[PDB]
Amino acid sequence: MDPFLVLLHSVSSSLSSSELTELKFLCLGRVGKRKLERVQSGLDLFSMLLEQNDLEPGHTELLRELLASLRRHDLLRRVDDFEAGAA
Amino acid sequence: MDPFLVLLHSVSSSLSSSELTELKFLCLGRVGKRKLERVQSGLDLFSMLLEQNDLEPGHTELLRELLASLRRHDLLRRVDDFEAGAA
Amino acid sequence: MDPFLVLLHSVSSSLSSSELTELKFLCLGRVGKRKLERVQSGLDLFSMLLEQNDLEPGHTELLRELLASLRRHDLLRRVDDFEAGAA
Amino acid sequence: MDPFLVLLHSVSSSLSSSELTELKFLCLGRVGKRKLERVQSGLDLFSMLLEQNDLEPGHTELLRELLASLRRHDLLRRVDDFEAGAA
Amino acid sequence: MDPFLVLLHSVSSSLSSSELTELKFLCLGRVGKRKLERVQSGLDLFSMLLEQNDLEPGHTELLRELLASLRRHDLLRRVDDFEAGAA
Amino acid sequence: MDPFLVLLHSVSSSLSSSELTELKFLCLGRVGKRKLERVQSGLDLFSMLLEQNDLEPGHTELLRELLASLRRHDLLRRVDDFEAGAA
Amino acid sequence: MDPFLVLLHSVSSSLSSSELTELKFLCLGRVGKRKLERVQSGLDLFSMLLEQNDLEPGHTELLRELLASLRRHDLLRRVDDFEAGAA
Amino acid sequence: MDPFLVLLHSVSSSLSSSELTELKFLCLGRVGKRKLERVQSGLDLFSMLLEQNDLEPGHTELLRELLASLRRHDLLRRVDDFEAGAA
Amino acid sequence: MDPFLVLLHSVSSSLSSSELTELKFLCLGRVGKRKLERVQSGLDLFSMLLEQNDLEPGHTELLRELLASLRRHDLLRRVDDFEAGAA
Amino acid sequence: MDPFLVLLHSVSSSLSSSELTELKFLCLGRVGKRKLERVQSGLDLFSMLLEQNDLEPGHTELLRELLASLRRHDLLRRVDDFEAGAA
Amino acid sequence: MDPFLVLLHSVSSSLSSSELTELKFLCLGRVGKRKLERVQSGLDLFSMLLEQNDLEPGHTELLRELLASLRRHDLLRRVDDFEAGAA
Amino acid sequence: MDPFLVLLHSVSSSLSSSELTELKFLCLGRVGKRKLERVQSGLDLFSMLLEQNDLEPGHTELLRELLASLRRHDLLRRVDDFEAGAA
Amino acid sequence: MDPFLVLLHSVSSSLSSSELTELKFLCLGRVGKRKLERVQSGLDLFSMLLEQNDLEPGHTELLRELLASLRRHDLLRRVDDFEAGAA
Amino acid sequence: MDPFLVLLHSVSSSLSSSELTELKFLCLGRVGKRKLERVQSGLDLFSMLLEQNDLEPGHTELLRELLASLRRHDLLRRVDDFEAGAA
Amino acid sequence: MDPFLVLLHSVSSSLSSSELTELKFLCLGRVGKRKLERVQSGLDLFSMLLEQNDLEPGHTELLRELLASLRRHDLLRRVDDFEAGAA
Repeated sequence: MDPFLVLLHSVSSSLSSSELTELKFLCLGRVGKRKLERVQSGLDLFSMLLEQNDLEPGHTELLRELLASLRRHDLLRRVDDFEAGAA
Repeated sequence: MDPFLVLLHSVSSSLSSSELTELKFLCLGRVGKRKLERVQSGLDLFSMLLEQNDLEPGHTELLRELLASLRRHDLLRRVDDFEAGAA
Repeated sequence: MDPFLVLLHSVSSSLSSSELTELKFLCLGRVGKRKLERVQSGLDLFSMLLEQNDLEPGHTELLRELLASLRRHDLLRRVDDFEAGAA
Repeated sequence: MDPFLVLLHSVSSSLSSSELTELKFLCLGRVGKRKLERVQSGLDLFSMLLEQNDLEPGHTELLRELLASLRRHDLLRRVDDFEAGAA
Repeated sequence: MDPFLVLLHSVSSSLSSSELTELKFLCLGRVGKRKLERVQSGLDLFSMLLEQNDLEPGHTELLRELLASLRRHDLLRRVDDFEAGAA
Repeated sequence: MDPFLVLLHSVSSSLSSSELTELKFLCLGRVGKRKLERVQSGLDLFSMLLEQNDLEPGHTELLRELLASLRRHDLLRRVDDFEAGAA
Repeated sequence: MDPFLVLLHSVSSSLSSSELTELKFLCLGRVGKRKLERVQSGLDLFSMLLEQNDLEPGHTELLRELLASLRRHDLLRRVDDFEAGAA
Repeated sequence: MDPFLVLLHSVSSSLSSSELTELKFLCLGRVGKRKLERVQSGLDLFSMLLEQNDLEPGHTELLRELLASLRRHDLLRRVDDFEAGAA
Repeated sequence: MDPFLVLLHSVSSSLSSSELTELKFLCLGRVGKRKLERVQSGLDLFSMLLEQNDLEPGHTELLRELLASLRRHDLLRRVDDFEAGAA
Repeated sequence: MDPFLVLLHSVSSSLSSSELTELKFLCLGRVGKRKLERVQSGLDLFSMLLEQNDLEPGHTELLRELLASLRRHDLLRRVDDFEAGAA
Repeated sequence: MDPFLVLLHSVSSSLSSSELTELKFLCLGRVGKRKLERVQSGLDLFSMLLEQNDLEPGHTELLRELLASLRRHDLLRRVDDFEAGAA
Repeated sequence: MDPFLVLLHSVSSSLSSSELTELKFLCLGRVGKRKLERVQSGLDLFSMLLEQNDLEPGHTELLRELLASLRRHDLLRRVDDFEAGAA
Repeated sequence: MDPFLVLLHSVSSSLSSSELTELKFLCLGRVGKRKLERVQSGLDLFSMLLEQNDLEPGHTELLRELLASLRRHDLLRRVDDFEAGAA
Repeated sequence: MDPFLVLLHSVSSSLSSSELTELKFLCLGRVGKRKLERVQSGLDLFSMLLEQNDLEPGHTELLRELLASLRRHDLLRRVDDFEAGAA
Repeated sequence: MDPFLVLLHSVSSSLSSSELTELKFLCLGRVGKRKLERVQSGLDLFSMLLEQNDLEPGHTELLRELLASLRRHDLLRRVDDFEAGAA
């Protein structure tokens, strides 16, 4: 079980439909419209960002910036715990 | 007809929308946000708690604690009658 | 025209979406989740129960128990008229 | 046009919101809370009582008892005229 | 443009949500519950009544009886003008 | 152009997906499951019933019984006009 | 770019879901139910009417009659400008 | 920014709920009941009147007549300033 | 280039899979099942009808009857233009 | 049952609508307007503050400051009892 | 993280449903009705305006004009800070 | 806890309904009628004035002028103490 | 890598399913129905238009006209940049 | 009947489409994209994992880890009963 | 085992059917239609490109350009690792 994929699954399980709509707006210039139209969960968006090398196990700035815009400091703490054991 | 499922159906039929909102707040750390967003009746919440082994036919403490917070002692008596025949 | 199938069609036409959700909860231990996810009408559920021998033209106790939980005594009278001519 | 349904519509059109609140209290043990929460007119309550066989074209005692508690003897006379032509 | 369908569209445009609820109660024994649950406008109800032959261009008694219960004598005059040119 | 096949095509063009699902339930004991799984229009079902001699140009009782269960008296009138010229 | 098809696209872009439901009711006797069930935009309905020769670049009476029933005199002006250059 | 739409927004922001009720009564024969039931601001009513060609940037008599009935001569002066620059 | 074969190719290019299924049902008694099972385009069906002398350059009634059942009056106009030059 | 969530539920059950309006004003710079518009109980506001890390089981200063502004010293005593057992 | 998209997200989070209704009225002639019917947040409207080149990172007049009509001078200051760093 | 918001809450708690009516008259040309109709406390009015930049933590002249018209020199002293610590 | 084919791929990746349906309606008289039924992406439609010589690297009017009907001025700018380097 | 294959069939029958999507995300680095695109049931995924030696009758850690992420402790009990008889 | 052929097999196993359709469009002028019609996997397309000398172990520009259009930077990293050991 890849620890990074279990972290991304937990973040996706703690988000609502309104929060997903805000994350799809902040990724307007990174992901195309036809692809963003197939996103119905955080896992869909996270998969596309990993394939484009926007999100990587050792590079998580984009994730931290998106969670700060949603004002979710509880989910930002889970990312910190990951980097502390993945150090 | 499983007696436990008929008990849970009666409790769900005796609750209002305000009471459901209070039960979804008390289960913030047990059930995730994306799942709690799909709860529109006590039956939705009860199904998720049974799958997580929080509620079982022979373990009903969590239910009794939630009904005591709603101050519903009439519904707590129905639980007692169940355990008396399921003894 | 099988009289039993015309009875089950009339009962399905007299039920709402809220009532269907209550019937799918009371059949949690009889039908699996992947199959219950495809139920969008009483006819879907009734078909699965006939194939499992839970509902039969000469055995209707499960149906009578489900209608008593919905508190539908008008639909229970239609079942009685069936058994009186199917006697 | 079913004469019984035209009678029940006239009784519902002659009642106020205070009178509806009194009728929902007198039906506390006959109808569940989640269902009574959706009642915004006499027609809503009458529909539920017909489905439970509490009110029938040939059995109107419960209706006559509820109207006597509201002290509405004018509406009780309309019920009498119905039974005199439905005799 | 079928004159009967333009008449039914005008009647539907002159009714409120309270009036629609009263018309769905008076049609309890003519239309089933699962179908009446999909009615959100007079046009939905009128379509079902035409398919059951309850409403026809040359038979409008049921319509006139429903409008007399809503006490809408202005809309009953529009029906009269129709039969006078459809004579 | 066989008049019977033009009648069956008109009936199939006047039915919805919900109505087709009800007709496939009423034919549970006449047609097998593997075959009923390939039915996506009234024409598919009608073809199978003609090959089994359930529907014939001079025997239309099964059709009239299925349309009476859907409460489609407008489509039952089209069948009557057929038998009046096919007399 | 066929001017008639650009006109029909503009009219479809200026209509709501309530207005589409009213247009599908006024076309009950022109288009069958199975086909009307696939209409999710004015463009779907307009395509079917062109194939049946109900709407043509040189015959627009049916369109003008449907827009007058929706009471859309702004969209009726766009049709006039078309016939003035297509004269 | 269309100057006419900024004028109509200012007039809507200077009206109360009592004034809106008076304007919906004076438009009884111009707008249908089902549509007037969705009006909760002057902007809702103004949008419907523009689509029916009752209000236009170069025809404002109906607006001036409605404001004279509310006895609002301050808002009638704002309309005058508009026509003086839109001359 | 035989003009009749160019007409039949144009009609086949203007039809959908749903329309082809309706044409194969209307030809149930003219073409056998094993042969109708190989039809994947209008050209397949047209070839079989020409070999059976059902369709001929100087006899097009069957074609006109099939297009009238599909309610395709645009394609019926193309047949008329053919007979006007093949006169 | 998380003791912190039972404390927050008791505080929410001891507040009125006027008190909630005062708490939403004191949180103007902490929570956005679109989110504060969905607050209809103390539980709604408390959930948002927990997700932003403003309220935590081991950090309750913001809560104590809000209750001191409402001048509710009875509810401040309940917070003290919590920290005394959660010590 | 595109600074322009973070600005537009903050403006959308500081607006109410009444304010959104006013912005959809002021954009009546810029965006069609069928598209404006899908707008449930400022982000929906902003996305459509960016695709039509009405709003651009280096052209923000339309935004400043809409915020001046809502009389939101606090949100107009946030736009100024953006242009000062995007200079 | 923003000190400015605690000051405005104290001023609102020291005012009566007669005083609020006088403050809504003195703000006739600053706030529109439809918005002033929703003001039921000083906090409602203060929120609107902050969004219009009429009241700011470093600009309090409008507040001091309104309190001098109510002849409330006790509340003007509380404003002075604020500016002395916010210096 | 043909620059024209990379441009057409980018335009197809920036379109939704609703936009594709509008483009298939505007190409009703250019492409046949049986072929338009196989279009599930802009790339499918673009391939057919290139083979018919409707779209060419040195003739892009039809593309510019279709994008102006979708009101996509952002995608029209990408076409301009192409012709500026393909000059 | 291999007991391990009957266990895996029961687990697949107790899962929904949302749960399957979560399991396909957690297996991103174990199974390729072209193969994961053919997974429409738990049985499809389980077959691929058995062929790669990720799941074996005597090694079930990966299964237990995936069920713990779905928070399905009821299905984890069925795995325990298997190892107790397969001991 | 030729290292180049193992690289091309891994890239083909990491692509979906939508991605294959995009790659067949970008190779419209390099491969003929009759041959492109037989492509059902990346391996089919790669074989044809090797035979035409478009792809070679020491020339991989075309591959890198196609993967950049699919925006697959993860698969472009695998190509880099190949050239680093094949140096």
